[PDB]
Amino acid sequence: STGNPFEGYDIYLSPYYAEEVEAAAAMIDDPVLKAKALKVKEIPTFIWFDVVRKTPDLGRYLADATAIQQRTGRKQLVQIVVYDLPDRDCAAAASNGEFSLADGGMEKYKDYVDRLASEIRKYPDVRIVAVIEPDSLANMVTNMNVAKCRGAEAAYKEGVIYALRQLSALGVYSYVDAGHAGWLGWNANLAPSARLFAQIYKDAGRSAFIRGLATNVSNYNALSATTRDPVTQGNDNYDELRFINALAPLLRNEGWDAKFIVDQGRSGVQNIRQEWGNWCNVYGAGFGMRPTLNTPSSAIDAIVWIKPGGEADGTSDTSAPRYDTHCGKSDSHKPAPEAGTWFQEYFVNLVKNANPPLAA
Ligand SMILES: O=[N+]([O-])c1ccc(O[C@@H]2O[C@H](CO)[C@@H](O[C@@H]3O[C@H](CO)[C@@H](O[C@@H]4O[C@H](CO)[C@@H](O)[C@H](O)[C@H]4O)[C@H](O)[C@H]3O)[C@H](O)[C@H]2O)cc1
Ligand SMILES: [Mg+2]
Ligand SMILES: [Mg+2]
Repeated sequence: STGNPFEGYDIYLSPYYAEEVEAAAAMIDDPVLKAKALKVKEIPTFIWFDVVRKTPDLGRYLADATAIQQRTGRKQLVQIVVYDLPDRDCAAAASNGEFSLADGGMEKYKDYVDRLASEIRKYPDVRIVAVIEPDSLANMVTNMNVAKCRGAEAAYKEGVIYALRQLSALGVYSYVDAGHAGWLGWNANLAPSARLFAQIYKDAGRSAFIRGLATNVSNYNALSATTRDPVTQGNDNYDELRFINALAPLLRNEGWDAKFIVDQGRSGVQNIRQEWGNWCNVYGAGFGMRPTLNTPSSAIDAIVWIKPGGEADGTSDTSAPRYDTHCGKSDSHKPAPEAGTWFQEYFVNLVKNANPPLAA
C-alpha cells in the first residue's frame, strides 16, 4: 500500500508487557502510582523477538490478534522487533545475544527468520509492523574500529537483507533501525548513513513493504525539544525531528523516499544524561509522548513505544559476563538486572516521572 500502514488499525496490546505491568503494579504500595502503573498496560508497545526460543510465541500473539479481530470485526495490527543478528550489539557487552559467527551464526540467523516467517504464514489476516535489527546498521556506519563490528559487517547486511526479503514477501511492513539524533544525526555520519540505508533498500528489492526507518529505539531523545538538552551541544540535529528532517531529503536523493517511526517510550524526561552516548538504564527517565499517528511531520508515520519501559538495558553487576561499563556510569540506575529482564525500581520511576503524566 501507499499510505500510513498504521491508519485505521487497532494496535494489539502485548500480553507479555501487560503481565509485567500487572505484577509491577502489584508491588507498588502508593495507590496513586499503582493506578497510574496499570494505565501503562493499555499503551501499545513493540514485542521483541530477541531469542529464537520466542519464535513460537509470535504464533500465539498472532492467533490471539486473529481471534480478537474475528470476534470484534476490528482489524488488528501486531508490532514486533527482529533482534537476533549473529554477534549482536557489537559495540557493547550488555545485549550480546545467542548467535556467534564463530559458531554457525549466519545460518542459525536465517533459520530464526524462517521460524518467524512460518508463524506469520499461519496467520495471514493480521497486519504486522516490524522494526528490523536495532543498532545493527548504525554500528556499521560508526564503529568499524571495533573488532566485533568489523568482523560482523557482511553478516549484518546479509542478515538484514534476508529478513527484509522474507518479511516483505509475507506483506509485513518493515522499518529498518536507523540509530538516533545523537548517533547518526552528526554531520560526520549523515551522508554515510543515507548511503547505507539506500543500499539495503536496493538489495532488499525496494519492496513497498519496506516502509522506511525507525529512530530512537531504546533511547531517550526528545521528538521536538522545547528546550535544547545541554548534552546535545555541537549537533545541529538535537532532537529526533531535526535528525529526520536532515536525513529524509538526503535519503530521497539517494533513491529512497522513506517514512519514519519514532520511539518515545522513555523520552518523558530530558536533560538526564552526562554524555549523549550514555544509553544504559539512564537514571530518572520517564514514560514519554504516547503512541499516536498525529505526528509533527509528513515523513513520520507514527510515534511509538518500541523499547518497553521497565525492561533493563543491561546488568550493572561488574562480575557478570554481559557487564558493559555504560551500565555502571554515574547517571545509570543501579543495581540493574540483565538486559530484557524486569527492572522494578526503574519502571516505578518511569511512571512517577511520566510526561505527559499518566492518569489513574
Ligand atoms: O563533531 N564531530 O566532529 C564528531 C565526530 C565524530 C563523532 O562520532 C560519533 O559520536 C557519537 C557520540 O556523540 C556516537 O554516538 C553514540 O554511539 C554509540 C555506539 O558506539 C551508541 O551506543 C549504542 O546505543 C544504543 C541505544 O541507542 C544501544 O542499544 C547500544 O548497545 C549502544 O552501543 C550511542 O547511543 C550513540 O549516541 C557515534 O557512534 C559516533 O560516530 C561525533 C561528532
Ligand atoms: Mg555540529
Ligand atoms: Mg537494548
